Amino acid sequence: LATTSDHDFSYLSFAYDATDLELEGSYDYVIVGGGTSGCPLAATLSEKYKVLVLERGSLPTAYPNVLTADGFVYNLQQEDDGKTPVERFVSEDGIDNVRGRVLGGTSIINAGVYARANTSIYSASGVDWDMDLVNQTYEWVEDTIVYKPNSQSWQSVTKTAFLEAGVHPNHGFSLDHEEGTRITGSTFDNKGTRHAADELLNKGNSNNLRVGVHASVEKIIFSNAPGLTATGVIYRDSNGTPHQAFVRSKGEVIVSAGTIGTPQLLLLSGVGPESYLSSLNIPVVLSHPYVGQFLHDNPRNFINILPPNPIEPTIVTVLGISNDFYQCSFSSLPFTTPPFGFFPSSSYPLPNSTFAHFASKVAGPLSYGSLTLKSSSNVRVSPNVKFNYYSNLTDLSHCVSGMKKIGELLSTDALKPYKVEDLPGVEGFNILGIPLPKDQTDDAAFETFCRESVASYWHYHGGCLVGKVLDGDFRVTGINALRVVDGSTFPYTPASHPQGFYLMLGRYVGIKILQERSASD
Ligand SMILES: *[C@@H]1O[C@H](CO)[C@@H](O[C@@H]2O[C@H](CO)[C@@H](O[C@@H]3O[C@H](CO)[C@@H](O)[C@H](O[C@@H]4O[C@H](CO)[C@@H](O)[C@H](O)[C@@H]4O)[C@@H]3O)[C@H](O)[C@H]2NC(C)=O)[C@H](O[C@@H]2O[C@@H](C)[C@@H](O)[C@@H](O)[C@@H]2O)[C@H]1NC(C)=O
Ligand SMILES: *[C@@H]1O[C@H](CO)[C@@H](O[C@@H]2O[C@H](CO)[C@@H](O[C@@H]3O[C@H](CO[C@H]4O[C@H](CO)[C@@H](O)[C@H](O)[C@@H]4O)[C@@H](O)[C@H](O)[C@@H]3O)[C@H](O)[C@H]2NC(C)=O)[C@H](O[C@@H]2O[C@@H](C)[C@@H](O)[C@@H](O)[C@@H]2O)[C@H]1NC(C)=O
Ligand SMILES: Cc1cc2nc3c(=O)[nH]c(=O)nc-3n(C[C@H](O)[C@H](O)[C@H](O)COP(=O)(O)OP(=O)(O)OC[C@H]3O[C@@H](n4cnc5c(N)ncnc54)[C@H](O)[C@@H]3O)c2cc1C
Ligand SMILES: *[C@@H]1O[C@H](CO)[C@@H](O[C@H]2O[C@H](CO)[C@@H](O)[C@H](O)[C@H]2NC(C)=O)[C@H](O)[C@H]1NC(C)=O
Ligand SMILES: *[C@@H]1O[C@H](CO)[C@@H](O)[C@H](O)[C@H]1NC(C)=O
Repeated sequence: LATTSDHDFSYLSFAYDATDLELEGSYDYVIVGGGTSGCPLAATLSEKYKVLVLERGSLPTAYPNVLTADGFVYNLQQEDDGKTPVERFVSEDGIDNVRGRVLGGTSIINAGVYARANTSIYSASGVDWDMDLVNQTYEWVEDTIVYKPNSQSWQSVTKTAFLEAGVHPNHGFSLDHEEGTRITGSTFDNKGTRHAADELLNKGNSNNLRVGVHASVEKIIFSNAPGLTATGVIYRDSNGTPHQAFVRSKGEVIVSAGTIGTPQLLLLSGVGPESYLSSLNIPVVLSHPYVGQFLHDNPRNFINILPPNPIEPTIVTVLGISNDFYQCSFSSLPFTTPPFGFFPSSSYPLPNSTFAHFASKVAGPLSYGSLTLKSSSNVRVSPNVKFNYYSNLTDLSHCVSGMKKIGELLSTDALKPYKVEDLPGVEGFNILGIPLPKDQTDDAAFETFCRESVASYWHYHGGCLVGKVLDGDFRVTGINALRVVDGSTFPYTPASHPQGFYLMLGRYVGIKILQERSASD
């Protein structure tokens, strides 16, 4: 764990605007996307080799409010002008969502909750994990940007409700994803300063690592067939000028553009379903049927209460973990401008007083959709994505159980003081939005609630799965010098909150690559 301090921007010494980067550069490794996995991956590789990270967004300093906990909602409320750190999008299901567009990636705009992955998920992942390395990597990340949170009144109230509602056992303070209630770590420190993946760049070698911002990577360049090999990438700067970055012998291009960005770049580069690419006149480098397939987004269902007596804003630290759903509560100040993605659509009531958001995330999820291009040539145009929420009925069954548990929390002595009326059961609260069914035994009513009030938990993943597009070493099959390392690689969420796993993944693969190079020397 780290100790409270200012956000470390020492890496700014080797950060350049794409306009200032050479038109044609040569490096050992080129990483597309300076995000959650991308930054630690880049820093790790820079320990011995020349690395170039290309990020489409700005430096965090360009948007000060991404640096504090008090700015979380603010960033989501800001209008998307194409340059802001929060890029807005709407799934084909009709659910509002957002993704990061800034150095540090989505770790720069998230809710800060930090958890280590469920220790039982490594065996069925399709990857043979070096667990000693995994834990060493978690420690490396934690010692830099993870903190033990201060106590917060509302989070403590939530903890009492979870324990009263049977979410057992109590783990006290713990970073591990385990069934029960606990206070976990946060990437926000004790003064409210946000720490993120960009700071992991400081762990790299300042003489071997170079970061390019405002760099839009449009295509991966490949050698002639057979024996296809990625040779570099083409990126464009703010002046519309295209640049090229190539990789040297034994070097590699690694895509860490995220669940949305990675499949998009692969498709635009000619790596994807043959008939799909040909239908758009995109030359096929290699037919890869599953690029953009198996996109998963865990549904978020919730209940907003408006306490008669004001509660204070808090950062999420208390988690109530069940095997099929994960829960927590967020307390916030009122607002007239809605934070995009918080509520599923723009037609939702606004809170004019403080409120508490009780959220429930379905595990998995089992349901999935796909990603397709909206533009066959412009990487700056968001891809179309559909998640097919609740297409798998087991996900729905878990939502029902999860919302019934929320019903239990609302019926605890712990939450009684926050009701406006003495009403029994889950009744008596001033609710903002769709209320829970009164009858806690009416499954059909809960299914309707689940379907009509669903929102995104923003933990979407998949699209370039290990075993479908990648091999156990994260290499894109059929192509040399090309890997994918970010949230697009697995079908199920690693924990209630995935950033910990994705941060770890970046350095983990980085070390595996260095170990491979060491053996090849
Ligand atoms: C919602 O998600 C659930 C959970 O994932 C789906 O249910 C699972 O569906 C799987 C099939 O896609 C089942 O796996 C099969 O199970 C049988 C029985 O054990 C097994 O024989 C199959 O194995 C085959 O043979 C080899 C093994 O000897 C194997 O190497 C082959 O590759 C081949 O698979 C295979 O493992 C799961 O058992 C099942 N889980 C549960 C708990 O039911 C569900 O899928 C639907 O419902 C299923 C019951 C089944 O009818 C399936 O066809 C349906 O699609 C998902 N629902 C939806 C709408 O997709
Ligand atoms: C990689 O890191 C993980 C954690 O992310 C290691 O797993 C942890 O290992 C520690 C040390 O063995 C465990 O701590 C002990 O836990 C027991 C039981 O705690 C549980 O039950 C009590 C109730 O009695 C609850 O209060 C707790 O909250 C918890 O639910 C406790 O009695 C001891 O005093 C220690 O605190 C820890 O539980 C465990 N966490 C998880 C999620 O597994 C992992 O270590 C390996 O696996 C564990 C289970 C042991 O077998 C170790 O010997 C292994 O090394 C580590 N892996 C590696 C390779 O180092
Ligand atoms: C609002 C919100 C709140 C969240 N809250 C939490 C939380 O509290 N705890 C938690 O654990 N998780 C949380 N998450 C999820 C977690 O933050 C993400 O799952 C994780 O950051 C994803 O990491 P990634 O590396 O895959 O992608 P990203 O961090 O998004 O990184 C991909 C990077 O690639 C860049 N990029 C994309 N395309 C291109 C291109 N063509 N050229 C150049 N650069 C490109 C992007 O700008 C971005 O910086 C939240 C997510 C959201 C959106
Ligand atoms: C941790 O990960 C495991 C493995 O993915 C999850 O699944 C286990 O628990 C389920 C619920 O009881 C069982 O039905 C599964 O058979 C079992 N899977 C295996 C192979 O062990 C587990 O639910 C996760 N735990 C939490 C708290 O999320
Ligand atoms: C504000 O709160 C009052 C409660 O007195 C409620 O009647 C009203 O609808 C709310 N207004 C908005 C815009 O949320």
